[PDB]
Amino acid sequence: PKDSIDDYEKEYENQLKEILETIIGVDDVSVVVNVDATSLKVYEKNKSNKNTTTEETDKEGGKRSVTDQSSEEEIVMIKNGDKETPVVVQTKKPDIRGVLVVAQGVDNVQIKQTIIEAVTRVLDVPSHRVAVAPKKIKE
Amino acid sequence: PKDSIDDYEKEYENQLKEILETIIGVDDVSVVVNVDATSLKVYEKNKSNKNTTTEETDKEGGKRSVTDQSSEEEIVMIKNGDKETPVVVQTKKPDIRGVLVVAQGVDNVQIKQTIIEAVTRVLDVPSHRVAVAPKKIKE
Amino acid sequence: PKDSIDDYEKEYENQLKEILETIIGVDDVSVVVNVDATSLKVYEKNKSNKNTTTEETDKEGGKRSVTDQSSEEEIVMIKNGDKETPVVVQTKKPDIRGVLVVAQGVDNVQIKQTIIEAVTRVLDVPSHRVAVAPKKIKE
Amino acid sequence: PKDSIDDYEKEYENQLKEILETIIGVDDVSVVVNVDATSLKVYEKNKSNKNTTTEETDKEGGKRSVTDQSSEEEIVMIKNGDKETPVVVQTKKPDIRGVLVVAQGVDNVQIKQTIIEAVTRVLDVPSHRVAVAPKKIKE
Amino acid sequence: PKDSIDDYEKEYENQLKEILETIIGVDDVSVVVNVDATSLKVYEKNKSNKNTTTEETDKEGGKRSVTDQSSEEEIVMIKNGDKETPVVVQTKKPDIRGVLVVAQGVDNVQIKQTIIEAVTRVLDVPSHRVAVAPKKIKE
Amino acid sequence: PKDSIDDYEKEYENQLKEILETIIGVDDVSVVVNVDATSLKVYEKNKSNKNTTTEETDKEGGKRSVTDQSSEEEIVMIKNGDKETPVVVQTKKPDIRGVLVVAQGVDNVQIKQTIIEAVTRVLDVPSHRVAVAPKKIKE
Repeated sequence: PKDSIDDYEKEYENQLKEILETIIGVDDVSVVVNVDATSLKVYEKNKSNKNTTTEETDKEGGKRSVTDQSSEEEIVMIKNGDKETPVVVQTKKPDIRGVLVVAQGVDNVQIKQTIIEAVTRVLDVPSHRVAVAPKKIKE
Repeated sequence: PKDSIDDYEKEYENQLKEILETIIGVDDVSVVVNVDATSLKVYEKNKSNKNTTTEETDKEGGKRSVTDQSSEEEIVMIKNGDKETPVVVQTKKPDIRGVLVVAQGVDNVQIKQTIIEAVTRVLDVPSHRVAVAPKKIKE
Repeated sequence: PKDSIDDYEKEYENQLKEILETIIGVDDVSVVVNVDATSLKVYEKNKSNKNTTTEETDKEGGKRSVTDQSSEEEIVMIKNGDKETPVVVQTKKPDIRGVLVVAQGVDNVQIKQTIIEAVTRVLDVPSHRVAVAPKKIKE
Repeated sequence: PKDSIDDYEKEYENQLKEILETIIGVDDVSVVVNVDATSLKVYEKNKSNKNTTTEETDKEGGKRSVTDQSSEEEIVMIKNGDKETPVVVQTKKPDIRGVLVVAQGVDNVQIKQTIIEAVTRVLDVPSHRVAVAPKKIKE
Repeated sequence: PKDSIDDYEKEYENQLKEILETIIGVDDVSVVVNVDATSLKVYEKNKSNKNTTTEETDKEGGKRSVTDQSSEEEIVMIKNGDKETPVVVQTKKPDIRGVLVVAQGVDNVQIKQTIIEAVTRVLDVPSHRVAVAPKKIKE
Repeated sequence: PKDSIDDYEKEYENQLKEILETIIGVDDVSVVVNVDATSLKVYEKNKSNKNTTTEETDKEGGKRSVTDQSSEEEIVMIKNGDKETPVVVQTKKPDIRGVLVVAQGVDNVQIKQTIIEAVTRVLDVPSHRVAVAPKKIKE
């Protein structure tokens, strides 16, 4: 349930902290993060796929587009005695939403842009979902 | 579950560290990395494939494209007594997302570009998913 | 699982090391490598293949291409009593991703190009997946 | 598994060594090699093959190509009691990827070309998969 | 498995040696050879073959080629009680890849060409798969 | 297996030796030979054969060739109780590949051509698969 979430966030929350003190800096920070899910399963599937498309033009005009796409999927199930169980392929980690506090920041554009490009590119988080705030406590 | 992840990251985190101190340098570093998954299974499959395509032109015009693609896949299953189990072909390692800290860096373009081309080409990580930061602690 | 991986990498990591000290040189090195998989199975299959293609032109024009390709594959299964098991043909080694450190290097183009052509041609690794770095520790 | 590989490589690695000291020379060498597989099985198969092709031209023009190729294959299976087992025809050795070090070498074109044509023609290894390096240790 | 290979090579390696010292000479030699397989089985088969082809020309033109080729093959199986076993017709020896060292050689064209035509015609080995090297040890 | 081969070769190797000393001569020799197989079985078969061909020409032109060839073969099997076994018609000896050494030879064209025509016509060996070398040991 949730519990395997709470671990993840802090595991993030601490890294950026200990790391981001290590830029110019940027002498201290405090952060928060929001995970959108728990860990994602994946299960194997049999599959069928059909793509039938055509296009036509001619002397007068034949302009036509017919694009057919049909896909069936079916899960796979192990069997032991009476038991029947799905297959486990792999497991993924969830996406992210997060922001920050820092003893110095967006007031200095070059410590502003440094961070955004550092945070987004770590977590695969677009800009509009990440944000930052000037100061922290002491100045 | 996650656990087989945490090992991977550190196994990465330490290598680049111990190695990247060994360039010009670039006298020290600290890093973080994000794995997108756990280890990936692969399972064997029976298969069927049909590609029927044609093209036409003529005196006036015959311009037509008909591209048919049909693919079925089915997994294979071992049998022992009542038991039924899938086949294991091979196993893959996950993709990556990562950044860095270093006692010297992007302020010097030639220690900037050196690294990117070194990191990406190791891990199969495009540039936009990797990023770096100037200084570390002491200067 | 992973374990049969870790052996492979080091088995590589040590060879290039002990060997590459033996060029001009190039008096010392340190390396890292990334394997993309574990050992690959292959399993035997019954097969069916149909290639029906035609082409036409004529006085006015007959220009037509009809290319039909249909392929079915089915795995083979041994039988003992109730048991049913696949056939093992052969086994392959995985592909590679790797880089390097050396006491001398890309600053001297002729020790630069020497290596690339030496590394790629050993491992079947295209250039863009392999990279190198100047110095090592002591100069 | 791998083990039957490791033997092969060394069995190669030692031969070229002991032999290549015996040219002009070329007074010493050190080498490495990469096998792409383990030993390859072959299994017998029943077969069916159909090749139906035609071609036409005429006074105006009949230009047409219809090339039909249909092939079915099926494996053969021995039977003993309940047991069912495949047939073993023969066994093949794997392909190769390799390079070299030598106390003298590509700097002298005539000890350069001598080797390539000697190595490739032994192992059935095209040039682009084989490469060499000047010196070894002592000069 | 491999073992029946290793015998073959040496059985070759020694003959050419002891023999090739016996030309002009050419006072000494050392060699290596690569076998591509183990011994090849052959198994009997029932068979069916159909070749239907036609051709046409006429006053204007009848130019047409219709070439039909259909072949089925099926293996034969002995029967004893429950047992079922294939037939053994004959057995073949494998092809070859090899080269050489000699106390004198390709520098003298007439001891060059003598050998090639001697080696290839023994083993059924085309030239491009066989190669030679000047000197041996002592000169 | 192989063993019935090794006997054959020597049985050849000795004859030509003891015999070829007995020409002009040509005072001594040493030889080698390669057999391509072991002894060949033959098994009886029921059979069916159909050859339907026609041809046409006429006033304008009827030029047509229709050549139909259909052949089925089936093996014969003895029966005793449950047992079933094939028929043995006869047995053949394998083809050959061989060369030679002699105390005198191709330098004298008339002891050159004498031999070729003598060797080939014994063994049914075309020229390109047989070859010879001048001298032997002592001159």
